[PDB]
Amino acid sequence: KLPPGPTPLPIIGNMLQIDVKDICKSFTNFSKVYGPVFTVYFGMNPIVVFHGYEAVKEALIDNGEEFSGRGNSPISQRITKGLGIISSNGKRWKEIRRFSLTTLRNFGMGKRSIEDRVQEEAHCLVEELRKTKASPCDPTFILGCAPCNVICSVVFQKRFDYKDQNFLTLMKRFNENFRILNSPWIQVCNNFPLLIDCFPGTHNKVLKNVALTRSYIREKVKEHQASLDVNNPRDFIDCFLIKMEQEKDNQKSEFNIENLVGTVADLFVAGTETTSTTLRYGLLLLLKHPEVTAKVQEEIDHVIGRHRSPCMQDRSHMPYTDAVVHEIQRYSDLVPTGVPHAVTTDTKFRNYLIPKGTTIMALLTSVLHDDKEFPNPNIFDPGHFLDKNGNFKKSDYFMPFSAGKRICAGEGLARMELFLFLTTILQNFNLKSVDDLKNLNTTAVTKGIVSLPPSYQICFIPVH
Ligand code: HEM
Ligand SMILES: Cc1c(C)c2c(c(C)c1O)CC[C@](C)(COc1ccc(C[C@H]3SC(=O)NC3=O)cc1)O2
Ligand SMILES: CCCCCCCCCCCCCCCC(=O)O
Repeated sequence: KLPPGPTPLPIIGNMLQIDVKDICKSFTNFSKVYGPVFTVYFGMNPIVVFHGYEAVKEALIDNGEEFSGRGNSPISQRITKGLGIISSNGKRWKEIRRFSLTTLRNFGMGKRSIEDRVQEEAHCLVEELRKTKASPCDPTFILGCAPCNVICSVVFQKRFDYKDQNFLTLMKRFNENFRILNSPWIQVCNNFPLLIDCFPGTHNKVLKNVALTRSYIREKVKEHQASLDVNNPRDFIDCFLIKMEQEKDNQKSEFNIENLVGTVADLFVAGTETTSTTLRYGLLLLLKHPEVTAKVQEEIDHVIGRHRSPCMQDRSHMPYTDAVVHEIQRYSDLVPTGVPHAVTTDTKFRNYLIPKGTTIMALLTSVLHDDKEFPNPNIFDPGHFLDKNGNFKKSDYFMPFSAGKRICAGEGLARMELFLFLTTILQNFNLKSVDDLKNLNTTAVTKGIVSLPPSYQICFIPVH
């Protein structure tokens, strides 16, 4: 007995009842008719949707174990093969994530903290923006390089030089597989697999890129193997290799060259375009909101000064900027529908039974936009994370990284990259818009699984 829901048409479920261009709007509308929990069918597939804090929490958190399964999909399986962390489940998942989480702690991979890799990058970033000579530009590409390089310096050792050819194709490929796989069409194709045949070129293009990336990562892992100094790991690959060596006698062990290549790939996928997007969105919101960028730069000046690059320890003494980064994430609403889950076994939810394997969808956006927890949930306002005395006010409704057992495996890095990149930038540049601010649109183009900020141009004017 699944939760209530629209009546499905025998073969295509409720597909033609939901706008694939903005399926979140469709879901919100269904909740107005069926309530917090409801079932909809994408083709033959039943998807139970959780909408609102009470429901999302009850599911993701209170029943975390049952809801910690990754929502399967033909396209994910063909590419990842159940390998790595993003698309794995059960034991293999539990083990890889557990290892990943620890080797991604600030000092979980050697003498060089992750924070220091981010700072080196935040630095190279401003020196690039510096090169645009205050002229108007589309930050998209340049902003996307930073997050990509962070991941590079987290898994491969040192960062790449922005001009490095290897770095640029390794990036244009992820950016390519991203622009393709984030199309509403993939959602359709995932439920009606036959449709993939209607896209031979695109199909080949993806697998082609997945080939080149994987084989490249594999080249790197051999490099890391030849130079492996077990006493002091340089990066994610050294740590994983070290771990392999230990489980060596075990042929059950998930830690093998297979999961390694996948997990590194997963890291690029899971941490590049997301961060990049929130970054662009963030700069855009700061551009549109001059009064906010000002207090941030005032806080930066008052705590960090003009003779020292910001660091994570400062965030503790910068409640406003903290509220700003949280509001940026709360407004960006990067993944409105959250990433699909799947219950691990027959699961009881209130007066409903959800059969093992059923696909779950916890509407993060419904949390992030709770009109009671965040009055005027649709306006960008740091006050949403600020108390009467200007102190940061954490919220339970802050779920942009999801929640429960499967919450973003890189929340820390994500938040770190956002705080260091944004501050390091505002400390060195002022944001000027090409046109009149009123003409500046900040409404997201919520097509596909990841929302994107509208396109825009910006001038980075170095400060004096
Ligand atoms: C501002 C940027 C980012 C946001 C908003 C974000 C958020 C998310 C979300 C919503 C999920 C899905 C959670 C779920 O299963 O319900 C996720 C998963 C994941 N994220 Fe991120 N992410 C970002 C950056 C990062 C970064 C920088 C890394 C890299 C270390 C990363 C690594 C992962 C991984 C590995 C998973 C899969 C975890 C699993 O399946 O157990 N993320 N993230
Ligand atoms: C590069 C990139 C991709 C391709 C991306 C997403 C992000 C955030 C990315 O940075 C979000 C999900 C989605 C838009 C669609 O769902 C998928 C998520 C991950 C994957 C992993 C595949 S894509 C790739 O180049 N290598 C992989 O292992 C496939 C599909 O894919
Ligand atoms: C194993 C990988 C399989 C990948 C299959 C991808 C199938 C969906 C391809 C969708 C392509 C959409 C192209 C048009 C995009 C647009 O113009 O908006």
